[PDB]
Amino acid sequence: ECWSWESYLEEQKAITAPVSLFQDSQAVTHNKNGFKLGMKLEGIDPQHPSMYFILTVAEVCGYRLRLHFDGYSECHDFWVNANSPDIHPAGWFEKTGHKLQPPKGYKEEEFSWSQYLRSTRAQAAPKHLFVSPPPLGFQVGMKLEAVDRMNPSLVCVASVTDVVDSRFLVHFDNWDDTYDYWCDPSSPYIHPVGWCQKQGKPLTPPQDYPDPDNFCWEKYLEETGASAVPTWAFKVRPPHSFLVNMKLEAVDRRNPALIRVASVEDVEDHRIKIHFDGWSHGYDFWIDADHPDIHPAGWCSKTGHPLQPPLGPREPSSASP
Repeated sequence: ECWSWESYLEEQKAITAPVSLFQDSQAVTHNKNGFKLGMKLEGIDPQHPSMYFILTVAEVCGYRLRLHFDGYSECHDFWVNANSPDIHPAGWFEKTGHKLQPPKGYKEEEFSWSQYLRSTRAQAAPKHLFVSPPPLGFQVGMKLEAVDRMNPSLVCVASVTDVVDSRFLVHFDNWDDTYDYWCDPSSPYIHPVGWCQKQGKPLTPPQDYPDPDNFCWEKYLEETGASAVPTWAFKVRPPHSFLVNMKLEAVDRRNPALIRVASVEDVEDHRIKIHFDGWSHGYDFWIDADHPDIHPAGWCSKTGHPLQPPLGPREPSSASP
C-alpha cells in the first residue's frame, strides 16, 4: 500500500508548504529530463565554482542526474536537477572564452571535444537540454560587499569576476577563489559599497591589505580604478514565508541520491532549518530558501524520483516517541 502525502497529512494533522512559497524552478515538475547515461557536458565544480570541468552523466533519477568528473575519482560525483544553471553543453567554454580544467591525464591546450568524443566513443548531451538576460548593473570588475558563505559572520570586500547569463560570480578580493560563489541581483548575501559602515558592522578588507584597520573604500576604488556596483542594481528579495511545521521534500545531505519527507523546524528571513520526519535532530540543517534541493510535496511523485518515507518508530537514529 503506497505511501501518500494525502494519507500522511491526515494522520499527522499537518499541512504542506504551499507551492507559491517556492521559486518556479524548485516547483516545476512537468519538464522532461532528457539526460541519458554516458552523455558528456561541461559544468562548474560545485566545490570550486570559478572552475569548469568535463562531466559525464553517471546516473539519472526522475528530474535529477548524478555527474562524474571525467578521469577523476567517483568520490567527487554530485547530483543536480535537469534545470541546473551550473551545467553547459559541450563547446560552451570555447564559445564564451572560459578556461577548462581537462580530464585527468590531459593537458589543457591539447583538449578538443571532437577528439575526446572520438576517443571515448561518447556523445555530448544535446544543446536543447541546457537552461544556461544579463544581471542589470552587474559587470565584471565592479566592487561590492558580500557575506563569506564559508564564514557567515563576515561581510567582506568583494568583486564581480564573471557574468554568465542571469548570474554573476562573487569573489573575495585577494582571497582563495574557493570562496567564490554564483549570485543574482536579489541575493541577501550581497550589499553595496558602504553598507557595513552604514550598518555599524565590521568590514573584512582584502587579504593582507596593508594597515587593514584603516582600509578605506574611496582610496581602494582609487587604487584599483574600479567602480562600485551601483546601488540601483541591488534588488532586495522579500523574506520567505515558510512557517514552522510546514511539510515539504528535501534532498538528504549525507546521501544526496535520496530525497525525504521533511518539515520546517525553524526559520530565518532567508533560510529554513530542515528536519527529516522520524529522524533524530542530529541531522537537521539550515538551507537557503531558494536552494535547488528543496521542493514542494508531490515533486518526487510528479517527476518520477523515489521519496523516502519518515523513519520508522524505534529505529537507530530515530526521534523520541
